[PDB]
Amino acid sequence: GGRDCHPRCTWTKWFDVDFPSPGPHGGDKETYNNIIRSGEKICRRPEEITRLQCRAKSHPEVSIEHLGQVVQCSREEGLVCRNQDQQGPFKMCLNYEVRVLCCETPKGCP
Ligand SMILES: [Ca+2]
Ligand SMILES: [Cl-]
Repeated sequence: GGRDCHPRCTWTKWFDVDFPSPGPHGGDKETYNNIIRSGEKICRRPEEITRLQCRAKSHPEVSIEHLGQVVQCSREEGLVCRNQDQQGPFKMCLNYEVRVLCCETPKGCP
C-alpha cells in the first residue's frame, strides 16, 4: 500500500520505583504494576510493550551477571530481584531500574 506500516517505536524514560531493603523477603520489584501505581506513565494506550531493558541504577554499564546477582528481566512483567535468590552471607539485591520500548502500528496495516 501507500503507507510505511512498520511499527513506530519509542523508548520510555528509565523507571526506578522500588528500592531494596535487607532481609529474606526484601528485593527490588520494578514491575509494570508497581511503576503505574507509583504515578508513572509507561506507554500510551495505542502502543504495545515490545522490549524491556534492565540495569543496576548506580552501575548502569555493567552486565548484571558480573555482579553475581540473580534477577529476571521479562518483557511481560518488568524486573524482579529477590533477596532470597542471592548469595550470602548478606543476601541482598542491588537497586535496579528499567525502561520499555513502546511500539504502535500505523492504521490499516497487516
Ligand atoms: Ca529499584
Ligand atoms: Cl557501571
